[PDB]
Amino acid sequence: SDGDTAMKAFNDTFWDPNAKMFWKDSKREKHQDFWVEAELWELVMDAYQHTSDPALKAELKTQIDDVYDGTVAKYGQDWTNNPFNDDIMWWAMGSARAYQITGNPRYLEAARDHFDFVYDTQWDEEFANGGIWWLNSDHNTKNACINFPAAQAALYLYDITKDEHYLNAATKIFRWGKTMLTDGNGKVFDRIEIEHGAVPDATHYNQGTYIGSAVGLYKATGNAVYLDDAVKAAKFTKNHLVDSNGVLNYEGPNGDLKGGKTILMRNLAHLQKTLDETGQYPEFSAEFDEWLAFNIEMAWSHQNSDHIVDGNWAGQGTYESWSSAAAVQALNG
Ligand SMILES: CS[C@H]1O[C@H](CS[C@H]2O[C@H](CO)[C@@H](O)[C@H](O)[C@@H]2O)[C@@H](O)[C@H](O)[C@@H]1O
Repeated sequence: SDGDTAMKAFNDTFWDPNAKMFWKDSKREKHQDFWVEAELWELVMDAYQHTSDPALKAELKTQIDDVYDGTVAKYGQDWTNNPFNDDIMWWAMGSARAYQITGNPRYLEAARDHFDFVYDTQWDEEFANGGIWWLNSDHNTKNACINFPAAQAALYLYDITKDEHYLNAATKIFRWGKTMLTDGNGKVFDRIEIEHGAVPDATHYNQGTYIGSAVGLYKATGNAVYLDDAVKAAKFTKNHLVDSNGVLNYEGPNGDLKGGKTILMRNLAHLQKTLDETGQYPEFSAEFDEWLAFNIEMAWSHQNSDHIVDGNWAGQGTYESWSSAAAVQALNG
């Protein structure tokens, strides 16, 4: 029931049925940013997968289509005019997932066409020995927020198509990212800037997409090193991106980072499932599961009377859809 209650409340508060987009906040004066809307799209999909209520499930399935339609009405179907490669990839990944749920051809075409644009034209071997550029306008930085999502998108496309091209892409992207965008022990760096080098600033959403791509690669390849990779990044997160009580911390005021627990929780659930199922890392798995449950209970204990939880999970007017999404995500894992 809790995942259902959380998603229903989130939609009540933030879904605009007229524009078929989420509102950016409860003042209902601006719709959500393009990239973030893909992440809310995935939240709808996660609720769809999680729920056991057939009425709600059908409504959510329709909503999957409506989110795409509202975005296409405002932004078009061809996102390759957007200078942000990450923006394109977040939508390509969401589209791959929407295809898996609905079977609608438009989503497979969207996923494959946009993934190909970014991977085939924005990968470069010269600077930093590999990696995808953040932007398709200026080529000054290669970032975790494009590279790990690209590996994830490739893994979904591999699953759908069985075309080894996509598994090879995921493997290549992830190898580069582990080598150049992490410390080797689970701390994921934000980016590498040309003429500077690595910027070793870790954040929830980049831990998350690293963990999700590692878990996906473990499953696709049968190579246990990838599971180990995921575990080390989860451990880092649990010990180093938390407050003194172990609650995942608040990354405001940056608007993009504020809601990043949403992406983190989505991907921590993949690891949780794989550890639970396989029985690997049983000691860590038990600790991890207890810590996840603790975080979820603390976050929800801060819900307001409308069952909305602000993204500072350590505390208490206007609520924002990105920051409020993480608590909903956490109950739909
Ligand atoms: C719009 S994507 C763009 O910005 C985000 C956040 S910039 C923010 O966080 C970083 C990580 O802690 C710091 O390095 C930076 O100084 C700011 O405080 C970033 O994650 C993306 O890689 C990209 O730069």
